[PDB]
Amino acid sequence: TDLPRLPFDNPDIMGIAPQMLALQKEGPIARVGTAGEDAWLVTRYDEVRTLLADRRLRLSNPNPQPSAKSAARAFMVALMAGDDHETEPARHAQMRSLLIPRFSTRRLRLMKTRIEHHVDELLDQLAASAPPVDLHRVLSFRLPTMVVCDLLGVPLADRERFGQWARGTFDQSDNEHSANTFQQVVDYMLELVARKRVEPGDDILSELIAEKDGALSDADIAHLGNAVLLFGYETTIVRIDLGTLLLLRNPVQRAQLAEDPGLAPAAVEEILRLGVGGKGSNALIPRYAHGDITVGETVIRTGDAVMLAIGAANYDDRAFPDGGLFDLTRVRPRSHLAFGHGARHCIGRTLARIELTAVFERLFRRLPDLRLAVPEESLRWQEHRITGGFDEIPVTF
Ligand code: HEM
Ligand SMILES: CC1(C)C[C@H]2C=C(C(=O)O)[C@@H]3COC(=O)[C@]4(CO4)[C@]23C1
Repeated sequence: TDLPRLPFDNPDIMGIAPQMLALQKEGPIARVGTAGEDAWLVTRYDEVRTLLADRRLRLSNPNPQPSAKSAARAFMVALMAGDDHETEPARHAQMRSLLIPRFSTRRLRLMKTRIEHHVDELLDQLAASAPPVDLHRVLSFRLPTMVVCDLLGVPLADRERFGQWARGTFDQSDNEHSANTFQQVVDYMLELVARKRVEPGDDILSELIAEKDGALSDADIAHLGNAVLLFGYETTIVRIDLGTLLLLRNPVQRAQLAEDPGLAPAAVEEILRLGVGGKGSNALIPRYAHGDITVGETVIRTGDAVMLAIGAANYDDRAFPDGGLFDLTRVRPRSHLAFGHGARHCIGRTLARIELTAVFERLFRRLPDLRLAVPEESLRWQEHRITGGFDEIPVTF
C-alpha cells in the first residue's frame, strides 16, 4: 500500500506517465496525493466523459475553508468565472453566451483564408533560412499569436508585447511574477477597450461593446478579452510543437500525410488525442464535487477534489484500439477529450482545429526533409507553467 502522488514521473518526453496507465488498468478511479489537496483521479474514457457532463461536478470550490492555490491557478479560475461558487452558475452562463457568437461561421471562414496564406508565408521564410532553426519561435509561436491579433483587432507587432504573458500569468512557481504579468495584461486590455469604444472594427471587443445596447461595463468586457488573450494562443502553440514531434516519430504516417494532405483533419484529431507532454499535468481537468457522486463502487463526496485525466482517457485502449499508437487511418474514431466535454467544452476548438489543419496540410509537403537538430531527450517540458510546453524546438531541413 503506497498512496500515489501527482505529478507522476514520465521517462519519455511525451505520452502518459507509466503509473497513471497502471492505475487505469486497475480501475477507473483512484485516491491520490498531490502537491496540495488529495484528490480522486479518474483515468478511463467512459468515466471521464460521463463526469465532464455531470452538473454536480464544477470548477468552483464549494468548501467553507478553501485550500490555498497559486496565484497562477487563482487567475485561471477567475478568468473562467469559477472563483465564487455562489455566482458561478449565472456568471459562467453569461461568459459562454457572450463568447460563443464571437466565433461565428462568417468569422471562421475569413480567418481560415488568412491563416492559410500566413502559414504559406511562414514556411517560405523557414525554407529559405539556414538550419539549425528554432521551429517553435518561427512557426509554432507565430501562427496562433497572429490569430489572436486578428481576433482582438490589433497590429501583428503587438504579439511581441503580449507573447509571453500567458506563460508568465500561469507560472505556478512565482506568485509575484504571475501577479505582475497579469497586471500588464489588464492594463493592455483596458487600453484596448478604450480605443475600440471610439475606433471599433471587425473584432471581438468591438462586438462586446455593441452588445445589448452597450450594457456591459468596460471591466466586464476587458475580463472577457483577457480570457481570449490568455487562453487563445499558448495551448495552440503547444499543440503545433507536439504535433510536429509526433509526426517526426511516425515516418510512415508522416509520408502518408505528405502524399495526401486530405489526411490533415484526421492527423489533427490524432495529434490532439496523443499530444501530451512531460508529466502531463496540463492534461488534467480539475473539479470539485458540489453533491455526492458515485463512480463504480466509489463515492465522491460533496467538497472532494477530482482530477479528470483527459490525457490518460485519450490513450484508453477501451475507447481507442491500440490507444498508444498514432494512426491517421482509424475508422470512425471516438471523439477525443482534449477540448473537454460538457458545460465547459472549449469555446475556441473550431478555430484551433482550423489552425492545426492549415499547418499540417503544408508542413511536410513544404519541408520534406524536416527533422530534429538535437536529441529528443534534450527537449525540456516546462512543468512549472500550467500550460507546460517546450521552450524551443531546433530543426534542420
Ligand atoms: C489546441 C488548442 C486548445 C486546446 C487543447 C484547448 C483545450 C481546452 C480545454 C480542455 C478546455 C476545458 C477546461 C475545463 O473544462 O476546465 C478549454 C476551455 C476553454 N478554451 Fe480552449 N483549448 C484550445 C484552444 C483555445 C482557443 C484557440 C481559444 C480561443 C481563442 C480557447 C478558449 C477557451 C475558453 C474561453 C475556454 C473556457 C470555457 C469555459 O470555461 O466555459 N481555447 N480549452
Ligand atoms: C482554459 C485552459 C487553458 C484550457 C485547458 C487546456 C490546458 C492546457 O492544455 O494546458 C489548460 C491546462 O490547465 C487546465 O486546468 C486545463 C485543462 O483544463 C486548461 C485550462
